[PDB]
Amino acid sequence: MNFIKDNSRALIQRMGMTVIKQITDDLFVWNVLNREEVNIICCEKVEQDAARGIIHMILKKGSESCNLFLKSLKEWNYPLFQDLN
Amino acid sequence: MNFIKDNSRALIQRMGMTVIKQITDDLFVWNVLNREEVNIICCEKVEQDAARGIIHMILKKGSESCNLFLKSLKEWNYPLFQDLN
Amino acid sequence: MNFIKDNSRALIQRMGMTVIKQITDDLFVWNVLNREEVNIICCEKVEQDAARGIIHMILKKGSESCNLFLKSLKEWNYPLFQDLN
Amino acid sequence: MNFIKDNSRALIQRMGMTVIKQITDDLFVWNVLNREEVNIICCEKVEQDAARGIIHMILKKGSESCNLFLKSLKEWNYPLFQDLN
Amino acid sequence: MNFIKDNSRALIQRMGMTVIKQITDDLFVWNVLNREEVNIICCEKVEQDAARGIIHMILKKGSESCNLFLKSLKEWNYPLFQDLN
Amino acid sequence: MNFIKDNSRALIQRMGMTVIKQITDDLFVWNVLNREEVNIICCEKVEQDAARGIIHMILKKGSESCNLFLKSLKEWNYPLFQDLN
Amino acid sequence: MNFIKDNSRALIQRMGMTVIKQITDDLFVWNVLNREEVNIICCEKVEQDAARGIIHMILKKGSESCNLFLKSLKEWNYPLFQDLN
Amino acid sequence: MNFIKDNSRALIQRMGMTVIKQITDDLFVWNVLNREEVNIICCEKVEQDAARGIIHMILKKGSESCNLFLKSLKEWNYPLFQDLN
Amino acid sequence: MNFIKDNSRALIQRMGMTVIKQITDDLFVWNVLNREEVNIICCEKVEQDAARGIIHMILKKGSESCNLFLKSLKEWNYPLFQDLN
Amino acid sequence: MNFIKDNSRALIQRMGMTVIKQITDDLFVWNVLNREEVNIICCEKVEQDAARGIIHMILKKGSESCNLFLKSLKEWNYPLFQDLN
Amino acid sequence: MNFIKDNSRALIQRMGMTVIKQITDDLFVWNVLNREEVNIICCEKVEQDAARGIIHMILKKGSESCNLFLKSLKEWNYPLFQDLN
Amino acid sequence: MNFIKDNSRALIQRMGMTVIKQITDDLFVWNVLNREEVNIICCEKVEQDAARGIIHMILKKGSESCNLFLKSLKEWNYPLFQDLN
Repeated sequence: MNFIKDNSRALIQRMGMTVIKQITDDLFVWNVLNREEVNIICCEKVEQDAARGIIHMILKKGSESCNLFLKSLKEWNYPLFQDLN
Repeated sequence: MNFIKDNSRALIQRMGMTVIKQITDDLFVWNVLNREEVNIICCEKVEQDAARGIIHMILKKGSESCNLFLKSLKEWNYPLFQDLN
Repeated sequence: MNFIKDNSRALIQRMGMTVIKQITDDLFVWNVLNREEVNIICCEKVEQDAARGIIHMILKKGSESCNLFLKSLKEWNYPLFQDLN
Repeated sequence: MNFIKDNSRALIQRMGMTVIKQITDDLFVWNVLNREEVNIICCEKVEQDAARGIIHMILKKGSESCNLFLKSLKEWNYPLFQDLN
Repeated sequence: MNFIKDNSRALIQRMGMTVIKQITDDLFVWNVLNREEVNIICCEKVEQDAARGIIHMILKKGSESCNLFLKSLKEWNYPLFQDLN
Repeated sequence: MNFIKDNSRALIQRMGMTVIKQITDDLFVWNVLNREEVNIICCEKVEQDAARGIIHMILKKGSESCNLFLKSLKEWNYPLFQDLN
Repeated sequence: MNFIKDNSRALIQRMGMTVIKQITDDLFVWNVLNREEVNIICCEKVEQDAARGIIHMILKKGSESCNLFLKSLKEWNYPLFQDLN
Repeated sequence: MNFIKDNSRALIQRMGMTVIKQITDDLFVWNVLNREEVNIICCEKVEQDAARGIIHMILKKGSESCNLFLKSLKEWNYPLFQDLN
Repeated sequence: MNFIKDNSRALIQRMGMTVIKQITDDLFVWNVLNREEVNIICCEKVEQDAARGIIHMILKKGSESCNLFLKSLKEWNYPLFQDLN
Repeated sequence: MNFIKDNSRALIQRMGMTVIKQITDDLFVWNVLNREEVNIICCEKVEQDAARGIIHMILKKGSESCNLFLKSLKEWNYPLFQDLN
Repeated sequence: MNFIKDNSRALIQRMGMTVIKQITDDLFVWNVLNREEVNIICCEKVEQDAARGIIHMILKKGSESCNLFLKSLKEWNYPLFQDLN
Repeated sequence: MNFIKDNSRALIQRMGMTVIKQITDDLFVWNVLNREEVNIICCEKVEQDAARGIIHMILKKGSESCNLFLKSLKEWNYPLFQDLN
């Protein structure tokens, strides 16, 4: 998805860890990620690094995994998604 | 197997180390690889190089070792395998 | 011991760090490991990597070091050992 | 660009990793670098080595890629760029 | 092809190994090179020597193999190809 | 032995250096080779050349030295030996 | 065979050593050459000299040995053989 | 010493780097090795290669240097030495 | 200094990282080390490796740099220095 | 310069890679070395070999290039230069 | 040209291979040398021998080919050319 | 000197390259060898060949050059020299 690439400069800045901890779960429910990638992402200290791991690990998993991330991104932390349009 | 050769341009890009660490184990269980090749593959830094070592070391071990790699590739990181068809 | 090899696919998944921190000590008491290997294993972040280091470092120390690991594995975290049979 | 060459003695000293992690992203957005060079640069330990890789990999990519690096260097870590003139 | 010959003074200087590792793959997919030439080229240390081996091994394989190299050179490391015109 | 000659086209292709490093040792234990031939074989870069040196240096040492090579070849890297029959 | 004679001006130029190392093997399997001629050809430095020795040593061994050389030349380094027609 | 030669098949497999890092020091104290050989051995990645360098560099330094290696081998990693008898 | 060499077997074991972090600073104040060596030593995980880097980097800087290290070693972590005599 | 020749026995021993990485840069700024010699020197593993390459490549570039090396050697790692007088 | 003859005692000593690898290329661009002479010169081990081949093969190719060699010698490795006047 | 001749059977076996790299330097300091012989000896792969070149090149340079070689042989790698008496 181009929408993630073009705004990934701002996505690694104003996202927040507290919403990452939820997006990773909603992704784990839909059988996109296994447990090891959650244990690797969720253990980092600075949330910007987790943003790097998630953004870089979703652009690798085709384009169908982008839509799920976008819905799970507009459910939690909606003001950012509405602000970015 | 032709399926690996024809898609090996994309397999060395969107694979990921975290799933390689499991594929190498599932291969080690079935007596395909010995320990030294695991110690050689698992010590590299960039995951693309590990993808090169695995892809280049499976095309050498006949064609029966391809099917096991394909099963262990469709168990972990299924969205890539489903996307590639 | 074959019992570790045949189930090492599941041992690197459902083990847990909190029991590794005890198994390493019970091994350190019986003069199997020295301190440097404990400092190397206990400093890793993801517990699966510690499981890899322990499982790969016990299959190297003969077969007598397997029984001690099995006893220290059935004392703490007994439901896993009972479930695996 | 001569400005980078003449001050590259000081650019590999007072730069810092935390700003490199942003410069690499702002470069990745503008289709200058691909992902593999980011995975190679961002994995090094000492920030001076990352400064060597970036400075040596930009002087090779013509002169138009120097101006973008200079803008992305004057946005983040402005006091260094203002101090160097 | 004359375009490679006339600019091969600059192609062995500002190319980089990280893009060679991809060009060799995209060439290996199209049945141009076999595995042994990849094992000979990819094992050299200084990237300039790999540039010598590739540039000297493509001018020998007719002119039809030049176009594929040029496309695979404008996909990865595009700023160099655009700068060289 | 005819079995080595008739399949030596495929033995110099799908063998691998990592198993050569063990076969040379298992040969060195049984007083077949001295150290200088190990220092000559183990220093080459491309594994195919080491395959040439070993295959060409065993057909010279009678036929009794073939059986040891075959056993040491079916212990490590068994899938190749089983595939070749 | 006239096809080798008429194009031997270009065969001693764009052939390459890396394919000679395979053609000599595929010839040695079919009991065409003995080992001493392989030890004579494979020890030369410039690949053009090996091309001279091989091309001059095949035109002497009748015409039936030309067809095998042509097949082994169209298996490895096919783009040259297809380009030369 | 024959004891090292006859069991060097197993010594290059189940030794481990973590004990090599200590054996090299205990050897460096007794003026057996100088610093350059320590810098050559300690920089390798796979521990099996370090085992090769140490085992091959001790069989060259007479037989008196074997006893020190055996004592320093039975102090650290004692279960291996006791298992090997 | 001979005192460091003769006890370097025990200095790389019972030293500790928490005192290394202070010795490196007290050395940096007296213009013995520059910043890059501090960034190289302080980034290692196991404290024994830092002990190796410091002990091996002081025996290279003459003998006058030994006395400062000994004073800075008897200020912090005094019981070890008093125990070693 | 005689001062380098007469002390080159000790300069290839107690120098260190960490200061070589800076001397090569300060030399690269003053248009003494080009990039290829830096890529050749900086890629070696053991620092003693880099000391050999630098010391042997400076005694070839006249005597005016010795003074610059001496200044850049007395700026970083001053205690060695002061100890050697 | 007399300038090469009178100083060829010093040109075969302080030149270096790393600059020869570039001078041969800059000569190959201007249609002075063909590929076979580059394959003959570039394959020698000691750089002094390459200096002998180049210096002896340029004094044979008239005097117009000397000026190009002098320019390509003053572009790379300038301190030698400036020192020799 | 007879001592070198009578033990040169064992000197070409248990010497090692790592000490040759120092003996050649200590010889170069005392104006015994020039640089070209160092470039000839130090470029060989198998250390036994370097032992052949050094041992055969010292028996030619009178007998006074033997004592220097013997001292430089008893400084580095002392256990061999003490074992050989």
